[PDB]
Amino acid sequence: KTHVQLSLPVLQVRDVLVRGFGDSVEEVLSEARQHLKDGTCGLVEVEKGVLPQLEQPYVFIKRSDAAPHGHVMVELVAELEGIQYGRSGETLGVLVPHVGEIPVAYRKVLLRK
Repeated sequence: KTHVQLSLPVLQVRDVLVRGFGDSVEEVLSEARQHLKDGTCGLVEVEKGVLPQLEQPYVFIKRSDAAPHGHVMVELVAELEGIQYGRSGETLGVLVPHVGEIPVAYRKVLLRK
């Protein structure tokens, strides 16, 4: 399937134990996709002061269209030193590994895979 329905746990930035996916744009996109498939991916909602508390490269989920079954259609865009790899819509948040942090909410997305 080109798309997969996922329910992503929304984590508070100060709770996150593993603050990124790796060391290159290509590695973080790879790892983010693997964690999304394995159900071990969390989402941090971006506000003032969140991104400096996380590790670059960043992986964003961005709205790819205007929402089947409640699920917003999203795709992945990486960012390293102010350059983005991918082009998409509004940021829904930044992806991080989930290692058992308690979420504040869930975000239903349809991920272009």
